[PDB]
Amino acid sequence: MSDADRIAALLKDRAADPVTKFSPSPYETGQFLRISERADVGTPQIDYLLATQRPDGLWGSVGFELVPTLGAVAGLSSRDRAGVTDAVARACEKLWELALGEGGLPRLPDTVASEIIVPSLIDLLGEVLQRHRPFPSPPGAKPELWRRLSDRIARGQAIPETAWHTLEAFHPLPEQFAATVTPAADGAVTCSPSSTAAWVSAGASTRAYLDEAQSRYGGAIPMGSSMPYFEVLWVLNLVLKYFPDVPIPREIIEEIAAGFSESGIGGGPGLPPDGDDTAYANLAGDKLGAPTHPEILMKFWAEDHFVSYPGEQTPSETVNAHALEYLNHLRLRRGIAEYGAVEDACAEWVISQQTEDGCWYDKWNVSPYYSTAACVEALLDARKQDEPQLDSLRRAREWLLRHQTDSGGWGMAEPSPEETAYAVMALDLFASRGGKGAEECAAAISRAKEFFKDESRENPPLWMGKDLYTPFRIVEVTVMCGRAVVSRY
Repeated sequence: MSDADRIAALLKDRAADPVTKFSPSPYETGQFLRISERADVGTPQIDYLLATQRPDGLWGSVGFELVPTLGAVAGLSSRDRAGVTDAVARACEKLWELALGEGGLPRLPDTVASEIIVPSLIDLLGEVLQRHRPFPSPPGAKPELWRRLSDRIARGQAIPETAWHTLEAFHPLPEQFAATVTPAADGAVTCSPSSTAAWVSAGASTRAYLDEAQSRYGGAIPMGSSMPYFEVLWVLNLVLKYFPDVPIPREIIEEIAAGFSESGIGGGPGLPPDGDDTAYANLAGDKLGAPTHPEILMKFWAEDHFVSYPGEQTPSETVNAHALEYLNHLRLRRGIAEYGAVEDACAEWVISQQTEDGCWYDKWNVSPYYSTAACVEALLDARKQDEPQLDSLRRAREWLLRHQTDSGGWGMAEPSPEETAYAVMALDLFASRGGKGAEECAAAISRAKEFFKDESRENPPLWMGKDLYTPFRIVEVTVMCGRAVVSRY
């Protein structure tokens, strides 16, 4: 009974249930509890919020605590039961402990709409827990932007469909604005159960969607939904590198082909086209004999770099990695450097985003292991072999070798199978090129054998929505690719 057979089994089941599998979040559970009215269900969410709370009374991963901790307490302050106020009391006591310290509150992580989620919850939760005192004011927190959209909504003036993702920031939603909103063909308002909730509180497809979302895990609410293209393209683009001779469902091919359009493809329907998924639809298309067009990708190109979204506040480093990979593959296969200009420029740009320590980060996943391994696949096959590129790649690898742990794995903090599979993946590409360092890259991988075959550990949430989450299908495949690399050394 093979992993190969398993991926093939995963691929058949993916084509059966196109329902996206993102891990629950205390923020999304925290907002859903507050908003889905008449208490269709309340206690199931409460139980889940108390078990996942951290000993220090907070919620979330170390350095991404505010948005989830505010989300949960808002939920447990709305409308108590056993240990709820104890939770609410100890959570709030540990929040003023930080807002009253050195530098005050740590800057907002660049998690989706932190800029809005955080001001909104503190106004609402200010009046809730102004007590438990002897104000917060996060550095990246833009109340101005929050209050602006607030009164744009009340005037019945349309809002960017990007904020439709986080309507739960506008708690009492006026009806004349709710009538502007249409949910997707699956019942979701812009990929978020708690935003859909806000819409509803102010219907068949949408109830079925919320039925499933309050049932999958016993009450805990999936952090986001409706993103079958994202989780399809990332799975398929790892099956195509580490599992050739596993047969891909046609029905999955046609599914991508359905969502791909003039302006490209988004993470899912209800999202606009983005450079990441367009620059991965293309690549998988190529690898499978589909007629693919770089002309569409150039539409996500700006001056010096490809953009996740044409309106780019802060740019994304994996988008440029994912796009260059496609451009390298096309030049190597087609035999012409048609985008010679963009390749080099995108290569320059990728290099200038590396930190002094040797790794990259990304807008979309918060572990440098995702971003570094992606930037490294792109750079090894980058056409020029400029000293900037090989010195870049030389520092990247060095970083990779020096951060391995006694367990054999790697991690932005505690080691994990997702981040270990990223390092071992990035090492394999080095070992299989040769030269100085290449044999230390392989030894490093042989050492990962123990980490993987060892315990069934858990997957920390490293991906960035409005809070962090595991995209389970994508992480399911990543770890097995790491193992396939591992079980070649």
